[PDB]
Amino acid sequence: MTPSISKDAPIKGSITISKKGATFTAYKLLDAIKSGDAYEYSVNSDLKDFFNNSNYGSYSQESIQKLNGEQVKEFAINLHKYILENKKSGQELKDGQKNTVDLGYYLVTETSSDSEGAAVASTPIIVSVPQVSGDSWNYDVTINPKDNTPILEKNIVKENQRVKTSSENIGDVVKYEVKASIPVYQKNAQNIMYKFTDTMSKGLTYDEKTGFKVTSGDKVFAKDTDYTVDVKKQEDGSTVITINFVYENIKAYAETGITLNYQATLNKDAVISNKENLGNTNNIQLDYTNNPHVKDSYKKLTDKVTTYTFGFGITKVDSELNSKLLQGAEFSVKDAGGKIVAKYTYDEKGQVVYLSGNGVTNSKGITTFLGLKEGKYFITEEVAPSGYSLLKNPVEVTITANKDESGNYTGAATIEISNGNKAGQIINDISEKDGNILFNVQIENHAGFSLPST
Repeated sequence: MTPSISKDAPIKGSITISKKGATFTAYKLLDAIKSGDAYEYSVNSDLKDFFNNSNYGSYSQESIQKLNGEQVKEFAINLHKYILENKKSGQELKDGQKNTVDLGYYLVTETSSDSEGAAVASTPIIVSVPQVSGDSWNYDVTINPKDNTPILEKNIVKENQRVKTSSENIGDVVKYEVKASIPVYQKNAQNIMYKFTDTMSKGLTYDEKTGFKVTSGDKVFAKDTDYTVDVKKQEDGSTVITINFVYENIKAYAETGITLNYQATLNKDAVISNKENLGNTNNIQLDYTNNPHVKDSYKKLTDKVTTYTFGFGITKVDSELNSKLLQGAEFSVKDAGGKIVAKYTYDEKGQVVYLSGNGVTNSKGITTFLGLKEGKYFITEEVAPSGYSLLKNPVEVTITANKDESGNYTGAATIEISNGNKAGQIINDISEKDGNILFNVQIENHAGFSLPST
């Protein structure tokens, strides 16, 4: 039993819909016409053909009045299929506005290719104007889009925590975890894109053996059936990894989303510095379908983490003459705990090569120890340069990593002698031609001297 129609009722109504950047289209299926104390319906000519059509659910006019919750959604789809299938035009509804429409029965769909934010396209809506509210009619109706908004994050997994930034020794692993939503669409939707693009900077080597573990809550997904993995080495050194999904296989797992577990190893080509820098990055991008019925309608979510490392050179000099540079002196570097680290050094050319033993001082008295995270390290003179005594104690250094208000590494760092060995002293940073920047520990050696005989 419909409510009574006021003598002051307007001839036109309105549809207000709120979704920024989006455009909706209203298709009038029935005109509402007043007779006595009720609204009667007569079909729109243009959409007359939808009625009693085989490949559209073959709906009659007398079938709309009685329809189930789902039978309405089905009806909506069919009607949408017809509109698209026969390239039917409609009225465009602008956002955040009162849209004046004729009284009747509408299908409303999101028809714009793009929209603000991350949300995918709204599902097709069936609305009438006016619509019943208690003992009256509401001629100014509102519709809130039927859509979802996906999220994406990338995190480094360090010590059972999730951080946007970290520090490691070259040769060690950086574990990555990606959390992402699985967007949902209507059922009559095809050619859905769900595709990750991960970019690792040259300092990171993707661990191809471990690979990707693709997971939705408890479900483990299968490579080459649910997704492909595509790894391409770039000319600049970076690695682009594309994980393209068969959306149909993850469709039913939207509740728990997608988790990606994978790792890289920080390599000898890493960014080594003590200034604020971009570091050794991992970028993840997710490209997904926005509106499944408008060609080339896609959106994009991005996130990124970075890993930093540091290093120091040793300038070996004479005790009395700091000007004199000592060659052939050999040094070992141990961390706190006594284990040997910094198994990478600079070439006589400027290339980063493996360091299989002690660091031997240049003809300019220099050796470099690369790929060290912040902490306390012990520099020990293993072999003295020809004609010199041996340092009786290690030169202890402590590297301190700069952090930001949020507690994230910035890539900047400082270093100091932390055991008070006066044989050592922090001098000017070494700037490599490849862009790297090293700390510089100058260490003095005492030359032997013979005493006069009669």
